[PDB]
Amino acid sequence: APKAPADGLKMDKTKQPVVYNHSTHKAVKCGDCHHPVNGKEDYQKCATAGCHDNMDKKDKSAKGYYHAMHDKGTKFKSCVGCHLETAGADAAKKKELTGCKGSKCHS
Ligand code: HEM
Ligand code: HEM
Ligand code: HEM
Ligand code: HEM
Repeated sequence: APKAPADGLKMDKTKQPVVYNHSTHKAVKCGDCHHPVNGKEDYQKCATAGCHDNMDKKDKSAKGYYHAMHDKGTKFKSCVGCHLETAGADAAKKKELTGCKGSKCHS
């Protein structure tokens, strides 16, 4: 089976890079993120060609990289989508986990 990589992974396809730590996400199944494609959980980098390789941040297709990290109502919960549920009504946690600046994702 695939193993989780080290913490401190930098996602840097964009000018707003974000650090991702697997160890704070163990309660999420691997395949909620590394989701099935053609019936098999896909562990490739998310922006692999043919995957979320569209770097236009307004795109909402299955190729839109920004969309896959930020939007709600997606087939798999996005970073922000899941964090909004986690924070609930707690405004401090909303800032920490979902804020567009000054959050744990974006400075
Ligand atoms: C569950 C224990 C789990 C595994 C296994 C796993 C593996 C994994 C690998 C091998 C990579 C590196 C991919 C590469 O070749 O560079 C990787 C990277 C990311 N992961 Fe992961 N991962 C597991 C769990 C989770 C969970 C639960 C999430 C979502 C909350 C998640 C997300 C990511 C992200 C984002 C990356 C970086 C990918 C990129 O920038 O393209 N993983 N993981
Ligand atoms: C990398 C860890 C990674 C993330 C993160 C990710 C997210 C993601 C979301 C949030 C969706 C739903 C979007 C919606 O509008 O419903 C989604 C959908 C698909 N993805 Fe993805 N995805 C990651 C990785 C990969 C990889 C490595 C590929 C290409 C092999 C890929 C492709 C797709 C496709 C196709 C979809 C649509 C799937 C379907 O509708 O069943 N993703 N992804
Ligand atoms: C998507 C790639 C994604 C990112 C980026 C992300 C980041 C992130 C940070 C920076 C934290 C704070 C802890 C740390 O520094 O590692 C954090 C915490 C939680 N997350 Fe997350 N997260 C991403 C994706 C997801 C997804 C898809 C879910 C749920 C399905 C999820 C959940 C959580 C939870 C729960 C935490 C802990 C909350 C707390 O208050 O610290 N994340 N994430
Ligand atoms: C708040 C809703 C919010 C906004 C707005 C926002 C913006 C943003 C931009 C402009 C980028 C770069 C897009 C581009 O292609 O130029 C970007 C990138 C990432 N973000 Fe973000 N972001 C907002 C909030 C959050 C939060 C709270 C997280 C983490 C849960 C998060 C995550 C990400 C990720 C991952 C990326 C991609 C990093 C990379 O590969 O460079 N965003 N965001």
